[PDB]
Amino acid sequence: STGSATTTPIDSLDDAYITPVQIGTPAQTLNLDFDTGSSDLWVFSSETTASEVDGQTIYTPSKSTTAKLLSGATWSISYGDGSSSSGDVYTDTVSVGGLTVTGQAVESAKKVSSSFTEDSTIDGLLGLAFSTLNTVSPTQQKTFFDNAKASLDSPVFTADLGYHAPGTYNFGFIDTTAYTGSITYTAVSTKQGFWEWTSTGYAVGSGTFKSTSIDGIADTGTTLLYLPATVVSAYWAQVSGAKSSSSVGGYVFPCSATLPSFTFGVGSARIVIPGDYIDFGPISTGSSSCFGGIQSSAGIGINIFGDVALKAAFVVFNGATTPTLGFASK
Repeated sequence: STGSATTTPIDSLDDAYITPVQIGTPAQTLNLDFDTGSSDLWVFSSETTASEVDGQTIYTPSKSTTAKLLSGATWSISYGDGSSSSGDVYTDTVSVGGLTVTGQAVESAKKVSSSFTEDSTIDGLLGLAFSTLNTVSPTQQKTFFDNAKASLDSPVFTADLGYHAPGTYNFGFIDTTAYTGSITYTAVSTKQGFWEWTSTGYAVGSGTFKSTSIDGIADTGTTLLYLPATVVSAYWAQVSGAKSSSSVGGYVFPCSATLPSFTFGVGSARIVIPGDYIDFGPISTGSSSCFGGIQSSAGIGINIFGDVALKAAFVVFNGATTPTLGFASK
């Protein structure tokens, strides 16, 4: 089997992407944030504190003939940005782009933090990291991908995120029309539960390539590119007037600037992020100070190849017995 679904930016900055997901019988379609940096499929639901719902579409298990309470199971998660959610668990039928899993753990939110409430476009998350990070207790549950894997033509999914445009998540096949040149594959460590890999270096604009190992995770659920302070300083030094602002919470630059591209290494291959991808616009409405899309990972504890980086590439998440990551230009 295979699946194929379109993923759409939630706003004009590509802050996140939503993908329609069918849950239950008859189908209830929710727009979920596919997140390769976590491993819980959770939804706004009929159980969510009413004051914490503001425009989201909710899953109502009582209206699904295939929903079953997973008796005793609870979940609670906190994300890198400080947001959180928690609740109880149902199993139900879940389909993504024509690909169906029966008995998928659907984690029903009783509580969500402000950040989730305030984002009316995101109805929940669909985690695609390794199932070892799943927070369901006392019986840990599998991701959608893990459940689907054995039925897939190939044990892979691909992320093809658009810049200010829709893209595609495919399951079970590699669309050879979706990228240019060849795909370069690189080793993955699953030791922390993430799609963790090592970039071979970077360049800033038309500058010479710096060979240096940068360990990081491929994370579709993170907006920006977070790299070591040395790298990020070298990038922003090439932008007149750019500075790290503690008041704003990272690097800002004059909105009148033209940003240089940023290149990262995948083995001997190179992925180029156009400068425009690194512009996240005024810090506040009407400001001439703009927020940068490359930020320091210092104090996160890990480097994160988020959407800014991933949307410049066609990315293969290979879940074979020995997982790997593939990157192609497009």
